Amino acid sequence: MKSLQALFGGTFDPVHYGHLKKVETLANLIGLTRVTIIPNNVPPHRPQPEANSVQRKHMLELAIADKPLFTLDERELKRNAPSVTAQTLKEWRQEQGPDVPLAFIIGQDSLLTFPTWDEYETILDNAHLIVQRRPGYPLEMAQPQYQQWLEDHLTHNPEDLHLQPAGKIYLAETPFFNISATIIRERLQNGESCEDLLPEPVLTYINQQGLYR
Amino acid sequence: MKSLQALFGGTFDPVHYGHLKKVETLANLIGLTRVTIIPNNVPPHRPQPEANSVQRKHMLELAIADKPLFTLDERELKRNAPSVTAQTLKEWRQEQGPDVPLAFIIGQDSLLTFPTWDEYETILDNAHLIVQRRPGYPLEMAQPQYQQWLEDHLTHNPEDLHLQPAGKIYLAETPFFNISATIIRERLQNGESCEDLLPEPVLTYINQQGLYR
Amino acid sequence: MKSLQALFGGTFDPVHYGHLKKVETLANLIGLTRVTIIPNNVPPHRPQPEANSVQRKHMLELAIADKPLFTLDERELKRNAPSVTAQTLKEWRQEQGPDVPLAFIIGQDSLLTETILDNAHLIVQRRPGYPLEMAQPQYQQWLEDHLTHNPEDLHLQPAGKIYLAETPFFNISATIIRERLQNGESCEDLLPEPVLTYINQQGLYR
Repeated sequence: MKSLQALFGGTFDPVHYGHLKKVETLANLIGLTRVTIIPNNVPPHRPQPEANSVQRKHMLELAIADKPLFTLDERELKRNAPSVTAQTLKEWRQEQGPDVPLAFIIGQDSLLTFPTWDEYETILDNAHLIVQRRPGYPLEMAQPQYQQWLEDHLTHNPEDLHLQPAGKIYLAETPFFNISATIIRERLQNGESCEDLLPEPVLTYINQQGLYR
Repeated sequence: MKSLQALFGGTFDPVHYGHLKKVETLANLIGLTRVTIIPNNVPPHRPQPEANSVQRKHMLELAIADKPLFTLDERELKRNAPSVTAQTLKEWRQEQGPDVPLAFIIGQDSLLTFPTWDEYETILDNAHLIVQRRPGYPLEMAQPQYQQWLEDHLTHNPEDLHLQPAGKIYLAETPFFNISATIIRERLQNGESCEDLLPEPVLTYINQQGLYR
Repeated sequence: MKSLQALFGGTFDPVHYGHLKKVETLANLIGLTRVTIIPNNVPPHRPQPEANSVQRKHMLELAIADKPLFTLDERELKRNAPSVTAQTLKEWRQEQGPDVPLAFIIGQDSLLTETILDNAHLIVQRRPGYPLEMAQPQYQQWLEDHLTHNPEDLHLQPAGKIYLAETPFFNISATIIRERLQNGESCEDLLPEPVLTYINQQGLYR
């Protein structure tokens, strides 16, 4: 087949060392050669991002430019409709064919709340999902009937991600970084340092555009 | 809150790749952005170090100059008294404020003998302690009554070190290095190579000052 | 004692990021300062390598040339006989002294298929997601007899232990590569650029 390509969505307001280091650390224990970052647009019934749709692309571009691992996909920024996760993967499966392995990166706490999403049953039909294990927290699913769904498709063999097109779930041990897009905004609104949390190109973009102030 | 600041003490005679690489591997999996190296002065009842207070400070300064992670604290070298751990941590909690998170880095073999250390109860009051896990050994505490003390304050979530001022104990996965300050002093008195165990600035300083010969 | 010196053997046709990335990850977890790459010549009873003895040396030499962790040993390439693993270990023990720790790196399923522990430890590259199961229930007892969880045992003793090391997963093998070259798709994520360039010069795996 072809090489496994992982997808990684998020709001990215702003992208930060958490997003990048956690995934590139994943790529070294899973053999990820490609990682496509899909920045979403937040549905209107949720707080909308501070940095607009353009700036978030600029901040991502600058942050990814010297990392060949990552490659940026702006479907959801140019999409009129609001972003639905299982819908982007239907497109990816549609465009990339049925035999290329696809993987979607989500966090542990988004696996906990996972049968919530629109069309949860269709995600594992069109891609694997890799789960960023939140250390220290238990493995507990919300409703003990799709706790069975989890160990049915759970696997500890990373070959399954490369040798099959979809259907499995891998749990990956990632480092901890005490940084989020909420942590960042607060230290800037108060004016404490941020060069340890943010790529220098992006922190400079933030200060130029006057973001989070 | 403010950045978690973690303190790391020792004699450092000389500092070597054991100290640095073990802690900078810690920093990547715990989110440590700053680590303050506190070299101690050995109480008179123990063999005193070969290299004097100045050379040990120079050797550290040379080793740490290009690593922003580590900052050096010479309280104990300029102190008249003999170095007591729970006394330095009491200074740090006082000077730094009661709301900043503090951690103290120690090895596993030093936590087994921990209620041996003076004021073992004052440490968890003012700081967290991060324990360097000696691989291949069990977690057995000396007197199975404060084995309950270990499991009372143990935590497997590195958040607690960041989001709480003090009180927890985190066990960290470290690499093994077959290098120690005793090993080095012998390999120098015997005259076999050391550029794999020691930063080249520090090994050059030692060869210039003629230490361990 | 002296430094622990690990030996790492293989065909290396071609050498690739898997061989190297996997071991340099090991070295950091075990404290390996030196790793001697011992490419083998295959005994005639299994399929022969594509690149001859020279090209497989050059490719290795280009991979290892700016990695101080690895040094290269061409015993088995210059050897008249075919290579016998415990014969290389016996020579090393002889030249090196009885006091210097030695370890031999092998993959898990190559351990699935044996007298190493006179002269050296064996560090086994754990295929992730597969169990520790030995075939014949007498050297499943040999495994846990000499199993060790303390990397000290590899650095403080000259042999006798077996260390099972967690390694990363890389979707690359020499077999994967040969086809992706004969099929004509990229390999720069699987193969060092000096080595991949060497392969296109010599027209290897095409």
